[PDB]
Amino acid sequence: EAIVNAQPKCNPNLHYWTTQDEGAAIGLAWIPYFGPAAEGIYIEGLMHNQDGLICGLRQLANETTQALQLFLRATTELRTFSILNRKAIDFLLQRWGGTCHILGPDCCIEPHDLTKNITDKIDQI
Amino acid sequence: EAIVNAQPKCNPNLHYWTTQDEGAAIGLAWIPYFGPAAEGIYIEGLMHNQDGLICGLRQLANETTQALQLFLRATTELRTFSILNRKAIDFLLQRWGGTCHILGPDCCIEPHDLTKNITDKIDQI
Amino acid sequence: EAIVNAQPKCNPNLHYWTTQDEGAAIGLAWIPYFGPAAEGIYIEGLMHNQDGLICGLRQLANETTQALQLFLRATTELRTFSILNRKAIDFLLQRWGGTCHILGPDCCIEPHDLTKNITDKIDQI
Ligand SMILES: *[C@@H]1O[C@H](CO)[C@@H](O[C@@H]2O[C@H](CO)[C@@H](O[C@@H]3O[C@H](CO[C@H]4O[C@H](CO)[C@@H](O)[C@H](O[C@H]5O[C@H](CO)[C@@H](O)[C@H](O)[C@@H]5O)[C@@H]4O)[C@@H](O)[C@H](O[C@H]4O[C@H](CO)[C@@H](O)[C@H](O)[C@@H]4O)[C@@H]3O)[C@H](O)[C@H]2NC(C)=O)[C@H](O)[C@H]1NC(C)=O
Ligand SMILES: *[C@@H]1O[C@H](CO)[C@@H](O[C@@H]2O[C@H](CO)[C@@H](O[C@@H]3O[C@H](CO[C@H]4O[C@H](CO)[C@@H](O)[C@H](O[C@H]5O[C@H](CO)[C@@H](O)[C@H](O)[C@@H]5O)[C@@H]4O)[C@@H](O)[C@H](O[C@H]4O[C@H](CO)[C@@H](O)[C@H](O)[C@@H]4O)[C@@H]3O)[C@H](O)[C@H]2NC(C)=O)[C@H](O)[C@H]1NC(C)=O
Ligand SMILES: *[C@@H]1O[C@H](CO)[C@@H](O[C@@H]2O[C@H](CO)[C@@H](O[C@@H]3O[C@H](CO[C@H]4O[C@H](CO)[C@@H](O)[C@H](O[C@H]5O[C@H](CO)[C@@H](O)[C@H](O)[C@@H]5O)[C@@H]4O)[C@@H](O)[C@H](O[C@H]4O[C@H](CO)[C@@H](O)[C@H](O)[C@@H]4O)[C@@H]3O)[C@H](O)[C@H]2NC(C)=O)[C@H](O)[C@H]1NC(C)=O
Repeated sequence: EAIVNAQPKCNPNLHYWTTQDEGAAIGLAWIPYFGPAAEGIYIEGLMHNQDGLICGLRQLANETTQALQLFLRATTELRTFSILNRKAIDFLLQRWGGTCHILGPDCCIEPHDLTKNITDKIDQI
Repeated sequence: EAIVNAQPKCNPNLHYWTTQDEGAAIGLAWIPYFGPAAEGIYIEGLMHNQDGLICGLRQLANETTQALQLFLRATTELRTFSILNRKAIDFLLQRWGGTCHILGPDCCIEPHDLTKNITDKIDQI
Repeated sequence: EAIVNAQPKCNPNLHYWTTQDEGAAIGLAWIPYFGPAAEGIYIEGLMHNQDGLICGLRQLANETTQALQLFLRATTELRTFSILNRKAIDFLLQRWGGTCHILGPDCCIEPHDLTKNITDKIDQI
């Protein structure tokens, strides 16, 4: 399903902040006693609207809210951290949750090299 | 392992309540400020004892308690939400955690279409 | 990457304590009301330095600390329980996250039995 930014305006540049699970710690800065405070753990980046991604991302986050709010209403967890790991499991289940019938449309097995390697095995005669 | 209901009685109908992660929100009812209270998020259903499922389910929940209690004794989490996602990971690991030897009993790959498609490739001569 | 114990000393024996998710409960000891207190849920074992595992394990835990501390700095969870389940998902994603090209180095499918079973199918003539 396509994404159409229907917002009054779009800031086409995303000046973002985030963290990294393993920065390049210099010396003892990785030790919590010596490391940065809560305010100094962030990295920054700047992404422009190539492929209309930024304006599409703003619209996607807007459209996601209804389903996300309905999900949070139905969970008893106070803080939800598992949405992404859940997507990864459903990703694997939708491809490998059942028997993989080679050449079927829902089986992500490419047997081309196997077939030729077996095909050219008869090329002795 | 089969399930034998050994309870003094069995209520053969399951009038159940649950939630749905995405109901058919009408208008602004998905917005938490406008939506239902904690008491009005539930849906209901009624399931009868077809295939003896309800009486078997009551016995299964009874038999599950020992293993479930022993699991909860050994975990340090105050609230456990991960039992089902854990089953899904172990489900995938038991089938795809190692090399899939085609035609072996523990490899869920059906190569039938591949074999015939290669077999009838020799039917030119 | 190899592990070289660079510690001042190594205790080459690991007298360890842990729990088991399902011990052999005798009678009603699995019932929390009747079972052991928090102090009596532990089992013990003793492992010696076969294959240099114990001294290697002490060095590994030492070397793990920097990456583990940097990970904990970047997470907003107060208590992290998901590192191992995360490794299991990444384990499956690195092998089955994309199309499995048979005979490729990143596809863990062994088609040997399939090939011979197809090869000796031509042995009628
Ligand atoms: C995702 O993105 C969409 C689109 O941007 C967001 O939609 C907005 O939804 C809210 C409802 O939650 C709307 O609020 C209502 O606004 C009306 C009128 O607002 C007027 O002023 C706006 C500010 O300038 C303007 O943008 C509006 O323009 C459009 O819409 C009108 C139709 O109303 C249309 O004729 C125009 O041509 C524009 O297309 C509009 O001029 C206001 O009257 C509402 O108030 C009543 O209802 C609420 C209950 O919802 C009640 O509390 C009030 O007391 C009052 O009774 C209400 O405030 C908002 O206007 C929408 N914005 C747009 C641009 O459509 C959506 O919210 C985003 N989702 C998330 C999760 O962020
Ligand atoms: C899963 O399902 C099973 C089966 O329904 C549940 O098993 C029950 O286990 C508990 C133990 O935790 C039992 O409690 C004990 O009951 C005895 C005697 O109970 C009598 O009265 C019952 C109520 O009517 C009746 O059902 C019983 O009937 C059967 O059993 C007797 C053998 O005792 C047999 O002869 C009959 O023919 C029936 O087959 C029985 O008539 C009671 O004396 C016990 O008390 C002592 O011990 C406890 C410690 O456990 C102590 O605290 C007391 O002070 C006292 O010293 C105890 O109360 C219960 O009887 C079992 N029910 C059945 C039907 O077998 C099991 O609990 C379920 N699991 C979960 C997690 O829910
Ligand atoms: C993983 O394993 C490694 C190796 O065991 C651990 O490394 C240790 O790192 C800490 C830093 O966090 C070091 O602390 C510093 O120690 C110096 C000097 O210590 C002296 O005394 C030690 C105790 O007997 C001895 O082991 C040391 O020996 C070696 O190192 C010297 C070089 O210094 C070398 O010449 C020798 O031949 C040995 O190889 C040494 O004799 C001390 O001066 C430091 O103090 C200053 O700096 C700190 C800031 O870090 C500051 O707070 C102080 O006030 C002071 O200004 C500091 O205490 C420790 O010595 C290292 N140990 C070894 C054996 O190398 C590492 O910690 C482990 N990781 C985890 C997570 O556990």
